[PDB]
Amino acid sequence: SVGLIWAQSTSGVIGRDGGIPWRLPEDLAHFKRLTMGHTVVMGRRTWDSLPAAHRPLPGRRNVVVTRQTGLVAHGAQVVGSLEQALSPAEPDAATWVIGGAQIYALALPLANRCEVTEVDVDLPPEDEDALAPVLDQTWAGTSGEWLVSRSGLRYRMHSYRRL
Ligand SMILES: NC(=O)c1ccc[n+]([C@@H]2O[C@H](COP(=O)([O-])OP(=O)(O)OC[C@H]3O[C@@H](n4cnc5c(N)ncnc54)[C@H](OP(=O)(O)O)[C@@H]3O)[C@@H](O)[C@H]2O)c1
Ligand SMILES: COc1cccc(-c2nc(N)nc(N)c2OCCCOc2ccccc2CCC(=O)O)c1
Repeated sequence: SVGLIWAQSTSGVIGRDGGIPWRLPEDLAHFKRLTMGHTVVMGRRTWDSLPAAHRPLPGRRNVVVTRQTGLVAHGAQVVGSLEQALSPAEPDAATWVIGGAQIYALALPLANRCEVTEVDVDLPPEDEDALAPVLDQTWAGTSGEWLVSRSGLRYRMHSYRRL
């Protein structure tokens, strides 16, 4: 079963300048805990954004989507489409699409769950930003309480499931 997991600002930004334009350790820990032991599917640009001690993401089957047939991605499985990523030779009980914006758009129609972190950070979008997908009426969700990070940002977790 396919789920998406992402963190966004309220304005809908998920990425900027090849990374994520805020710091939120509670959300990184949330991501690690939900995905550990499972398959994580990502676009090539998100693979390229992973810091060194996280490339590959440890304890998870990393699957990278690219059109570059000869791509070198040590510690990851390279595939040529999202549909390939979602058709493993070796099934996983849980597969998480972990970004980026390009892959979320392709995966959202194939998914039954989205785990969304909302970050109250003032981030008016900039021209090159990666932006969150939008959930339409086929999705319904529940929201956690607004929390404050030890780092100071307000945030909260939403869980959406396909109707
Ligand atoms: N906040 C969050 O939750 C979160 C999560 C993940 C990433 N991010 C951020 O988001 C940004 C990256 O996202 P992005 O949207 O720029 O890139 P992306 O979706 O991670 O990667 C795009 C790449 O995927 C490949 N691709 C796309 N469509 C394809 C298709 N139909 N078939 C085959 N390959 C395909 C292409 O790779 P090739 O060019 O190699 O062909 C393309 O360049 C970064 O800023 C990262 O930090 C944020
Ligand atoms: C600054 O915000 C961050 C930092 C790290 C991960 C995330 C994140 N969060 C949610 N909810 N879904 C996601 N899809 C997501 O990206 C996952 C891909 C990016 O992973 C990063 C990025 C920087 C640093 C570390 C990691 C992975 C850490 C790990 O698990 O071992 C957000």
